[PDB]
Amino acid sequence: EPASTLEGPSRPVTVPLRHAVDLPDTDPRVQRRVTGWAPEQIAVALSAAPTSAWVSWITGDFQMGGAVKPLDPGTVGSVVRYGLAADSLVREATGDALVYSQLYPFEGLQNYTSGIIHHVRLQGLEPGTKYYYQCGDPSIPGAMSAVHAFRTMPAVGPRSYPGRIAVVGDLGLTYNTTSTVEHMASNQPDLVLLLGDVSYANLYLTNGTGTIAETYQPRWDYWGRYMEPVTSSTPMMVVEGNHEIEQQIGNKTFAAYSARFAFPSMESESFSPFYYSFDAGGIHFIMLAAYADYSKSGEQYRWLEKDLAKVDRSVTPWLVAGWHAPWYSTYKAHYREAECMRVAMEELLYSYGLDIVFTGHVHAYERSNRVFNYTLDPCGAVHISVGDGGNREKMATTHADDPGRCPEPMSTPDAFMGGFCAFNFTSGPAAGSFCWDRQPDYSAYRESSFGHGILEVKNETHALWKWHRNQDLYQGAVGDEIYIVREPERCL
Ligand SMILES: *[C@@H]1O[C@H](CO)[C@@H](O[C@@H]2O[C@H](CO)[C@@H](O[C@@H]3O[C@H](CO)[C@@H](O)[C@H](O)[C@@H]3O)[C@H](O)[C@H]2NC(C)=O)[C@H](O)[C@H]1NC(C)=O
Ligand SMILES: *[C@@H]1O[C@H](CO)[C@@H](O)[C@H](O)[C@H]1NC(C)=O
Ligand SMILES: *[C@@H]1O[C@H](CO)[C@@H](O)[C@H](O)[C@H]1NC(C)=O
Ligand SMILES: *[C@@H]1O[C@H](CO)[C@@H](O)[C@H](O)[C@H]1NC(C)=O
Ligand SMILES: *[C@@H]1O[C@H](CO)[C@@H](O)[C@H](O)[C@H]1NC(C)=O
Ligand SMILES: *[C@@H]1O[C@H](CO)[C@@H](O)[C@H](O)[C@H]1NC(C)=O
Ligand SMILES: *[C@@H]1O[C@H](CO)[C@@H](O)[C@H](O)[C@H]1NC(C)=O
Ligand SMILES: [Fe+3]
Repeated sequence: EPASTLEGPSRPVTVPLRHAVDLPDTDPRVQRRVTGWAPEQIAVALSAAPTSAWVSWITGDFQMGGAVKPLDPGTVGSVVRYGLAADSLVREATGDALVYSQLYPFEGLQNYTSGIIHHVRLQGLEPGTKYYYQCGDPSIPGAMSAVHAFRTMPAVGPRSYPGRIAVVGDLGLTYNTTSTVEHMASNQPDLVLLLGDVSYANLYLTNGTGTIAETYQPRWDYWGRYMEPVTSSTPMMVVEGNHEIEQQIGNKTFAAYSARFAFPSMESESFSPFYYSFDAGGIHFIMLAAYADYSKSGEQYRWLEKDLAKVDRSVTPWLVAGWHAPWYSTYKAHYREAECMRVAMEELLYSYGLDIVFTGHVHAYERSNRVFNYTLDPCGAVHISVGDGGNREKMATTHADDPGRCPEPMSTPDAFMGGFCAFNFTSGPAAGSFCWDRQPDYSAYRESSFGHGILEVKNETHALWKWHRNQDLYQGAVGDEIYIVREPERCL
């Protein structure tokens, strides 16, 4: 039987230390495998409730370089035919289409515009049920997809859970990414959470050379094409990271992220692609924005207060959050970088009994002991960071507590969001300092390996967490495993 959080924190563990190569545009998996207006990059996303889901896809090739001419999204329809059997696609839904462009008004830089992106919401679905579907435009010969299938989340209730939820972040599109995704797919998750930093298109110049701020947007299309075997069969929920900012003409940001994925923004009443909520069985998930105003006077905070007040913990016992930047990572990389977000939101989330937090951003794996306001606390959330999806940026290997590695405080805050909130500790072992001189006691486990996690919620009190390292391929391999046990009578 696996160990558990029920008997308190564990003594910290650091796994001793042991670039990825981006997939080339010659890889058949990233090339166009369809012609004309046939769908590609097909992806399923959850709605706010299990009884609805989104199907999205792109029709038409992108344009890169020269005098790009954005496509008219009204010229290709957005239709999904679906049903309970592969030969019985008797239900129909329609949606809307859009394009986005990536434009730079500087000599020598190249412009991009997308294929036509489609988003269709299916309503009136049975929970826990396999649906077969085709997408495309039935009025254009050859413009319908093959038949695909996905399974809706189980019905919302305290003993009803998806079997496995995969959690990844900072995938990029390297050969190590393919290892992460293959490991994940072999675990047959019912749901994928992607905690920001998707394609790493901004590691390229517009002319395709791999390193104002620039991107090579075709990496998004390569990513979407590579991921389609997963996303067309498995719902995937994405939240933005800093690599999605992709600032362009007129200060426009997040164009690719906001256009490409479906989010339950309207259904969960966030009306933002950057944060939203949804239920999957008895789990209420909140995806938060580390890169949209998170201050107590802002819209995201107001939405979050409203969202939390509606959660009934007898219906959804589990309250789980995801966002890009960790609050309790002990690596030097991005150490205390999101402190202002923690200071803004942590007390609100603690007051509502947040159970688990998943993040990315730090290119390594870390699991915290239960913690609130830098204090080990039996009612604090477990913070797990899985930004180790395999992108081409350097792995995080140095720890802030390593001798001589404590960063200068003023160098740590996120420059995009601004502010400084990371003051020296005033109590505990590290009182008077910015960092510890050994692994902090709120850090249970940290390892500089690529991998993915699987969450298996069992009932209203127990969830089994497993993290799998990419370099282990044998059956049943697991790097870190623990039962996360909640105590609602104690903490709520
Ligand atoms: C919610 O799910 C958890 C996890 O499945 C339940 O706890 C688990 O309950 C089973 C059955 O009582 C325990 O199995 C027993 O484990 C011992 C070894 O520890 C073994 O010798 C027995 O033959 C038997 O297999 C299991 O240990 C226990 N696991 C943990 C971490 O507590 C829990 O009871 C469920 N709660 C509700 C309200 O349903
Ligand atoms: C890219 O688009 C911007 C805005 O329309 C324009 O200023 C620029 O000239 C374009 N660059 C090229 C090579 O077409
Ligand atoms: C990334 O993949 C390469 C090639 O398979 C492998 O040699 C390397 O060890 C992987 N890197 C990590 C940190 O696992
Ligand atoms: C892309 O632009 C950079 C910076 O000017 C340049 O160094 C590089 O050689 C260019 N790559 C190509 C394929 O033109
Ligand atoms: C772009 O951002 C700067 C501030 O960073 C601002 O001065 C400027 O007015 C903005 N331009 C537009 C079109 O919003
Ligand atoms: C967190 O700890 C600091 C210093 O002890 C304290 O000033 C602050 O009020 C605490 N924040 C809470 C309880 O939300
Ligand atoms: C905070 O701690 C660092 C060492 O981590 C130290 O250099 C610095 O002087 C401290 N700042 C204050 C105001 O105490
Ligand atoms: Fe990041």
